Amino acid sequence: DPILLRPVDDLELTVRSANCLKAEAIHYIGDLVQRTEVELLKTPNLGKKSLTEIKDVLASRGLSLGMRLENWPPA
DNA sequence: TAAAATGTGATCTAGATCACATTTTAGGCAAAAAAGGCCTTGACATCCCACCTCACGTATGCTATAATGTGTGCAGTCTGACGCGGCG
Repeated sequence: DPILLRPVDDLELTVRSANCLKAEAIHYIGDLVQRTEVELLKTPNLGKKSLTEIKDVLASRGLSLGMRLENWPPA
């Protein structure tokens, strides 16, 4: 999709969550959605609420978590 | 009357029982500490400011044989009515 290929700062993320993302080598939103929730919760600084509001904003702009890709990355 | 429903009963078969010890694990209550929010510090980078700053540019002065009344390239004349100043 045209929205697979965006950096996450178009979502206007937060500093703690941003540190969580850059800390975990998660580059593309296609790389985001291929990651699973429990693969996030165990990670540093990602407990209750990061998952809450990131779930909110992805509920806003029409996508969800944990989805599955194929032919990734086209780069 | 064709075609589906109805008795033989002994031999079995996957789950329930049933009192009590031990985990766990919440969930939710107290919180340690870390990472934003708050500020600071040092260090850099880029300046704004202006403060100068010399070359090039510019405002001004004389030049002693002598020379002395324009014109100068145009217009082509439209015309009928109305004011006004001479014009007798």
